[PDB]
Amino acid sequence: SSSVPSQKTYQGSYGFRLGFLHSGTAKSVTCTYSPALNKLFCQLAKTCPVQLWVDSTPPPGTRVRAMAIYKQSQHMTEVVRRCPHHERCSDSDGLAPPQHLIRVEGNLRAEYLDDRNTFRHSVVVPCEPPEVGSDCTTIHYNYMCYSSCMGGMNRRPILTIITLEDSSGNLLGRDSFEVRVCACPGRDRRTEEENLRK
Ligand SMILES: Nc1n[nH]c(C(F)(F)F)c1Br
Ligand SMILES: [Zn+2]
Repeated sequence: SSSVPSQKTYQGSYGFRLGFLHSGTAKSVTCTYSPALNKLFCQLAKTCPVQLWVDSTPPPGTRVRAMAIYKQSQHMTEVVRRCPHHERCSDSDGLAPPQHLIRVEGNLRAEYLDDRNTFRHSVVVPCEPPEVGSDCTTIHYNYMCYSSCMGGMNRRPILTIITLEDSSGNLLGRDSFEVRVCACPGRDRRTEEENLRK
């Protein structure tokens, strides 16, 4: 029942693309990224660092938006939202609406949008230059339901679409990755990578 945002990779004029830390697959890992699967595996509500890389610095007022969509064709028109349990668990920080799957952690300038026409959720933050001893800016995301949550994602895979935007919201660049929110990301990444090898 909602229009489907593009997931097509688009570096644009600034050469925009994502990067991910190399956190490994130990049983204790809270978030780990598989380049072979283009897939982030993370625990519920834990910090997911996502790097922003550009070839040239975009203008002041540039922002970065995150939105989830279902990966599969039969589900892509459905808004990705938190499940009936988690939307009612009183865990909002006062900024993120309790229905939103994706939050930004530790940024008081995060804004949360309920799109008036598509009803899709997204979270957008201003782009700032890298910290003093760093080559890239990093955003910390949290995912607020498990992939398995009944009445929400319900075991359906999702993509996160990251869009670099100007101050009006016009597209400057786009990238994306699949997400699985699960209890043991390290084990699940190993299993899915071993499966891909077979
Ligand atoms: N000075 C900068 N380096 N990288 C960025 C990014 F966030 F837009 F990617 C800026 Br703004
Ligand atoms: Zn849930």
